[PDB]
Amino acid sequence: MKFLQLPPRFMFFTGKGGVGKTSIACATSIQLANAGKRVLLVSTDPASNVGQVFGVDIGNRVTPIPAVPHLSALEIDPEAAASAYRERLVGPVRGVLPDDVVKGIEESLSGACTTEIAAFDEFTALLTNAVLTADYQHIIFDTAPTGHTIRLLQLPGAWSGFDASCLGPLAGLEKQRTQYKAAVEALADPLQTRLVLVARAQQATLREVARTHEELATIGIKQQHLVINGILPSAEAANDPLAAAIHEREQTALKNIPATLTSLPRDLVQLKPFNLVGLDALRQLLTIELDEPGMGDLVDGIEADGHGLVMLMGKGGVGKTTLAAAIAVELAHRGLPVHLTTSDPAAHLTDTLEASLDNLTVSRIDPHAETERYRQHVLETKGAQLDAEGRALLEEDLHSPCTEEIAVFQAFSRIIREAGKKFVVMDTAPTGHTLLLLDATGATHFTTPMMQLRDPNQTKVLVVTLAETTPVLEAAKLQADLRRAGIEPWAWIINTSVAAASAKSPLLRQRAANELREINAVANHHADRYAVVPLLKEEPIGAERLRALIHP
Ligand SMILES: Nc1ncnc2c1ncn2[C@@H]1O[C@H](COP(=O)(O)OP(=O)(O)O)[C@@H](O)[C@H]1O
Ligand SMILES: Nc1ncnc2c1ncn2[C@@H]1O[C@H](COP(=O)(O)OP(=O)(O)O)[C@@H](O)[C@H]1O
Ligand SMILES: [Mg+2]
Ligand SMILES: [Mg+2]
Repeated sequence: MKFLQLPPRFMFFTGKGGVGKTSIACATSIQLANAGKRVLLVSTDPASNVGQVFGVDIGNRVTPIPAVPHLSALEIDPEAAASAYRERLVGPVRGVLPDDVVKGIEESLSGACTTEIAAFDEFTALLTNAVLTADYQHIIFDTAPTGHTIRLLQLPGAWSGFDASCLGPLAGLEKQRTQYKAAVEALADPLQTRLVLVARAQQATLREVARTHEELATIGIKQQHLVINGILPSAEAANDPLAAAIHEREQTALKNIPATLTSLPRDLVQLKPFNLVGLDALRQLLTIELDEPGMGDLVDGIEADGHGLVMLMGKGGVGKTTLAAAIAVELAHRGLPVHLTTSDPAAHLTDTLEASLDNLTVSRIDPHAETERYRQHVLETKGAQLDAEGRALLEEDLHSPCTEEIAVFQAFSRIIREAGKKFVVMDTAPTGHTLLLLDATGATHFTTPMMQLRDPNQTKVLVVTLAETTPVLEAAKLQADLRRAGIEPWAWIINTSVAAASAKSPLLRQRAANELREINAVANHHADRYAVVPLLKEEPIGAERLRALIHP
């Protein structure tokens, strides 16, 4: 490949969760160990099962792998670090401060932002270490800090004083400032770091990774690489129309890549049929009738309990918008009123159908404009009082995903209120962290009361998830966060199930088996009511074809 040539000491990875960062990291580590240089693979997901593939148990203590000479493994548990932060920042105040303060501290130091800050703290601890970076020539991490975290950490300003901002986790950063300054300088220096982007060959994932690359370039990183992982071999589509459609879409995505990413060196990794579970599988990486309930049952249930909101939620690039459009169109077909408030300005799903259908309506909310408006509105509140440094720190904080989600939710609140006895399908619900924080802080923009959302009879938060390991685990994490917030997701929607589709080729068959395992797990111990949506061969961008989703 083009990204394993005379590589520097450190080597990070980053991309959408579940695109194969761990597999590529392990393969690169194995190859470098075979070359002759000592490496130190550092996994990040606690449930990665990295130790399983290598054949040895891996923990917080560095442990050599006997199978591969000159290979050392290590693990960082961001959840453990976050729990430690909460315990050592809350215990001293517990039992002496009012319950409201304790609740606020607990909420602020919890959620995705806290885990990201803890992960960067552990990364900095590994970097600029006494002998960790002096004994092992190469270190190959498995997930890199987001641009927001890097921007926050290098910014100066007192951190010993942590309304919806996410500057709480920075208060738990015990180490000296010079430590993180040196860590960030080492990370940004092209001589030491070679950040690698891994992104599936799809439009949404490519645009997301392009945005992350733009952020990282803004930070200061100069040289990067791209590794498009997930290309389906052309010959695999010899006699399967679904395989032909998949290959056509993948090739179209490759042909039209975002302009910003064109200059970067690019690589391709074929989807090897052999399942990546053993050492042999990772060595060569770089070189059925499913009968499960469809969306008909979900639509019937919603139809039975009408005058309710159907607010999807899930990590980006899992087809939330298309599913919301399909549900809204199906409900409109029955004659019941719907208000499909999608938030995808890039493409139109229900265009030209508003006038054709008597009762259907739409409201296109642009997340970028809403985020910018919220940022501007909050800059002049709590900005004048703060000194220049404080204002800069707050402005940097307000670029987090939490701010964008809060802005989107606030923009959606007015749509909710203007709709009474009428269905309202959403596009992107706020996570549990945002709901809890906005409810605790609040006790022109106005947000819907948490009372309505928590009510089982007026808020059916469906959770859309792709059918793979990591997407399922992160969706389960989101469900746990929502349950902490007090709202119970009503059902689950597994999307893009090749097994549900007609697959008659080797690679598609293996993927279908894996997704069947995931669906079984989801039905067993994640959701009491789940629906599987197949991978439609034709892209669902029309109005009459959307019914294909609801009536496979
Ligand atoms: N090039 C590839 N060929 C075949 N399978 C792959 C490839 N890349 C990733 N996978 C599959 O993806 C699954 C999960 O990938 P993972 O390493 O967890 O990505 P991430 O670390 O981003 O979640 C693995 O079980 C593996 O089989
Ligand atoms: N059930 C499905 N079958 C096939 N493709 C799908 C399905 N759902 C979504 N997609 C594809 O996924 C792409 C991106 O999904 P999108 O809905 O934009 O994600 P988000 O909800 O984060 O906006 C779309 O271009 C769409 O064609
Ligand atoms: Mg992973
Ligand atoms: Mg969307």
